[PDB]
Amino acid sequence: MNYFVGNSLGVNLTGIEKAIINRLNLFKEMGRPAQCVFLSWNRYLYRNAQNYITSSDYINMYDFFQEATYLERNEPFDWLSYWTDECHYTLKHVENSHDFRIYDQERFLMYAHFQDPKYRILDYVNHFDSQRRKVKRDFYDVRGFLSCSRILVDKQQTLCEFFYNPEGDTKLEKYFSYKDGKPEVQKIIVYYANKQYFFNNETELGAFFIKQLYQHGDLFFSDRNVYTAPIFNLTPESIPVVAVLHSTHIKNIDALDSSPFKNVYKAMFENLSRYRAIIVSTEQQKLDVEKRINHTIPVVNIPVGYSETIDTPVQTLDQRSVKLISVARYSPEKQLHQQIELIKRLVSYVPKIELHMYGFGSESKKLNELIQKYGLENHVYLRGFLSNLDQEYSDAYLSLITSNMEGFSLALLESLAHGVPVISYDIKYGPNELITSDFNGYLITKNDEDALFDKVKYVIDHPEVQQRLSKGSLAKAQQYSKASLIKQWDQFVRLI
Amino acid sequence: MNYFVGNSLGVNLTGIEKAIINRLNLFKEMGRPAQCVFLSWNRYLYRNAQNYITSSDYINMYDFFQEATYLERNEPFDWLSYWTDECHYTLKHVENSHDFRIYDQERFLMYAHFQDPKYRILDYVNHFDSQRRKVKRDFYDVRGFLSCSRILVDKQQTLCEFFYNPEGDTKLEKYFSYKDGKPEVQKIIVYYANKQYFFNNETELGAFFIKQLYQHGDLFFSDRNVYTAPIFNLTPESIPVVAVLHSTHIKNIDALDSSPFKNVYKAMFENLSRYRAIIVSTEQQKLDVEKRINHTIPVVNIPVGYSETIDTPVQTLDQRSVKLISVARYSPEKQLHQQIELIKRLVSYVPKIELHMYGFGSESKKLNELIQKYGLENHVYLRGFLSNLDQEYSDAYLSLITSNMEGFSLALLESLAHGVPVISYDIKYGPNELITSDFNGYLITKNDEDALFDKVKYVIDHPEVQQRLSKGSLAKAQQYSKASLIKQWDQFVRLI
Repeated sequence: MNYFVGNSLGVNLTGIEKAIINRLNLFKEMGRPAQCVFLSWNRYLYRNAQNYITSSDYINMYDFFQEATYLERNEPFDWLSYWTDECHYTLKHVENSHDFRIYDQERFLMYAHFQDPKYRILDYVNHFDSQRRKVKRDFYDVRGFLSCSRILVDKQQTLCEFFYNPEGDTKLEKYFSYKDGKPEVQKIIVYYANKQYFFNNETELGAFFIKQLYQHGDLFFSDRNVYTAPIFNLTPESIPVVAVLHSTHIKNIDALDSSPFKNVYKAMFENLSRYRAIIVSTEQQKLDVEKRINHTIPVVNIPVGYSETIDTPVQTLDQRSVKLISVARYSPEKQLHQQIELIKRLVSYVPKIELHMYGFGSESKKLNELIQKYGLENHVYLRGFLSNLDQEYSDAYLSLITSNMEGFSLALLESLAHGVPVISYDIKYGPNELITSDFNGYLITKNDEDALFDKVKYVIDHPEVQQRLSKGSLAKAQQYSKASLIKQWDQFVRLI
Repeated sequence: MNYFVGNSLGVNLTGIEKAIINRLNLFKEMGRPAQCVFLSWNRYLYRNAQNYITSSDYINMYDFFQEATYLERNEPFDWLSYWTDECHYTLKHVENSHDFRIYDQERFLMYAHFQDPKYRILDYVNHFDSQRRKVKRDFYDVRGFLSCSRILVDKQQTLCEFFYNPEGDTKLEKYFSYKDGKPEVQKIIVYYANKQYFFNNETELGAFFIKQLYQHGDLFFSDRNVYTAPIFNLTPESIPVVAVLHSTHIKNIDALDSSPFKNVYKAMFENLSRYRAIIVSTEQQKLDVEKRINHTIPVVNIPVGYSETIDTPVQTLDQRSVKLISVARYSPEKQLHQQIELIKRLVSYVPKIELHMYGFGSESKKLNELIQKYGLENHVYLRGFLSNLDQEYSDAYLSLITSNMEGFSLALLESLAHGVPVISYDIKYGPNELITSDFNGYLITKNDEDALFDKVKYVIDHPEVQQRLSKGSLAKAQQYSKASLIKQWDQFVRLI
């Protein structure tokens, strides 16, 4: 059995999360058993994984110990008719919210919070004593069951939390002591195998959990090396684990030799004999990493992404309008302001020009402030993250990348696959390998926005070039075919 | 069903505890159903009640909610062979103790404490985090099961405790906030009837518990009015409760009218309409209480004690030795130093004179310091509390009372029943009613130790008087026959 250990799945899948799900889906078609492992306690992981993987394709560490691994949404429960009718409570609704303040004849007992406005998903219930101190907090799983009660000291500080199975029995206790005004774990108690287990740390918990999963002939893959690497260090070398680096390995990629390893990858680099091999997306990173590693351990380039069959419309270009697209999380590294600037000084040459920015991150408000400021309300659109952008690549003229560090770009390959050529700063890793300037898009010089504006403008000018590049895009997309990577993965696993 | 609500049973039965058990044993022979109710959380109440009542004669409030009402000692468990063999722990024994320090390969996890030296009764286990902070304490019932985990904050302060049933499910949560450097309850959560219940206070818990017990035609009796009276105040008047006063009702018994009610009985006196009637031991206290109450509610004198069949030896007096006896808890009110003094200045007239002081309280060390100081090692004996003093009344010449306030004296009647006359300061209540000077012992003037010494000396001088008084002792013992009180109790219950 092959295990792809990450942290968890977001509401919006991240680059690492999409890469993991891709490995799983290839291993599915290949015929080899595989499973995603998730370490992070997250009571919405059921909802988050529904449109991508089955509850049997994943084990969550906390679910495992909560005997809630492969549990489904149970039947919905009317919490409000329970409280009113059954409990003879009264429910003062909080205004502009899915919240409530529960009372028993003028005794304030609890503050209820729901996710949804239909009041079907109970999020948390907060408990109060005689003097309206918030003593205890009850968190609920999206599948219904009470997952975790947390106990508060002083200023709503976390003293300890208790994780329950869906039947209500305690399976896990965590004891917090406040270091640097933030709750640090100091004791963990795990009820498992009709026995009591003690760990000082969530890492020690991580290690225990792996040793349970592990049978002889099973293989691990560490994908959030921040958390996964420290967990594997406390695991016997007898247990094979393969490092997977999801990005650039060093702080400044221009200083190949005189640069520290990223805080995230420092642990695995320190214990390089622990890992059977290490996997990057790009040939360059295999070469660069192996030199820095000095060939202590084998390195392989298997790309996080692949091209699949296209059974939606490709390159149906309305000759009157020009759709440019960014498909990138709204984070600072992606430098999406430069694209709003580019569209600023480009409307006068191409009016009825549109830029559709697919993603949701932290820079949402900062980005929105510019599209407003420059009057680009009717030309630039902050389209929320969405999977199945196949209908959204159909009328796309170009893809833009203006990030500075990317590693393999999943959104870059996805563009080429839909025959949409991409104009990207010439950075490491990914764009270099995936783009041949004047083959399937252009490599621009880093942060050289005038070069950027010139080529984007040139490409909007001669559609004969867009069509030529759009062809070669599909061509390049094929070298990363689902077959190319099923084999490439199968060969890698067999050698190990 | 008749319920006799107290707090709990000690290792050593108190006057209130013995009085309650007596009521129960009379109601047994009478044929009316009865049960002791105990409010106090005490995990040794099983052991404490074994030689006096059956687990079906008593309901403990916490046992009730812990689904541990009428549970027996389960089979003994080798905690040390569990920890060594099963858990692969190592057990560093603490010297001069039934304690242990549990370790997992040099990780200090828990401090184990047993009651017994056979290491069969596990008392408590204390839990430690990475930095040897005492985070959590596990208390065990004497019947085996984990009763209560307690969670500690700051300086081993109680933040909250969780009460479990023997199967391990949580039945009760208590949340503490520190007022005046001592843990005060502020929230209680009770899992009962497949529902959640909230109380601010242990009194509110007390009231709830009663309303569950109570069926139509059931009768209550409040015997620790400190705790029981406040509990009954929050109970519907529909529920009959009868006050039972176990002592003198006022702070100074000499100030019948210009004296405050005792802190212990203040609550019932404030809510006198709540109680259907009020029961004292002595006729005098019925008269005194009814005048102070102004006859708002009926008062009855039913004595806490009775005389039973004597099938052990009575008055087998070794003519060469003189055994005097105190049968009184070693507390200050009993003034037992005066008896050590009396024996001091009495050895020279009666050498080979013995005083046997049956009791255990707080004054043990203070009392022992005098028997030592005055060289009375071979004449005065601090015999630990013991029930079945029937073999111990056999060679008794006299009983001494030198207390100042007593109410009915159980040990006084018990003396008379064994034909042992008693010499007692002339106090309220009890001695006045039970002793007729020159009938069955003598009433001495309060704290008049020279009068005391004179009569005790006179009675040791003429054994013809001891025999005459010893007869009339048995005579008086009969007026308080088990039959006299079965009837007296039956008449009282029927009128109500």
